[PDB]
Amino acid sequence: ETSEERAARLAKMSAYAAQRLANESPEQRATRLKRMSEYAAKRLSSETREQRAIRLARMSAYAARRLANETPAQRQARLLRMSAYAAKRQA
DNA sequence: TGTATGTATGTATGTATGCATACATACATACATACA
Repeated sequence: ETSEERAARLAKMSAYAAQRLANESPEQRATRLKRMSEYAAKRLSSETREQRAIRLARMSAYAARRLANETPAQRQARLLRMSAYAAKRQA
């Protein structure tokens, strides 16, 4: 299959997925997300030490970039949230 | 006290395999811990 053919098959696949999600009830949505959670729990509890260390390292790097791309309003709101949460814990 | 840094949990998105099923990835949300 060519690079072009693959892209057209996958565009269609993505469109059917989009339709199916847009047709879900809120109950179907929440059942889907519960299964996603379980699948992820199950992957994590059998993770090796090394796989864990790689996952955290990537997570700490996704976080760095995300922070670095934040607008000034987003930064500011993030600091407010942390500052209010710290204040609550102190008091 | 407040912000930088780390991570437990959750999910939007894409797709390999049998349009739906059933994962799998990338990345966010939300708090927690380290540190100035």
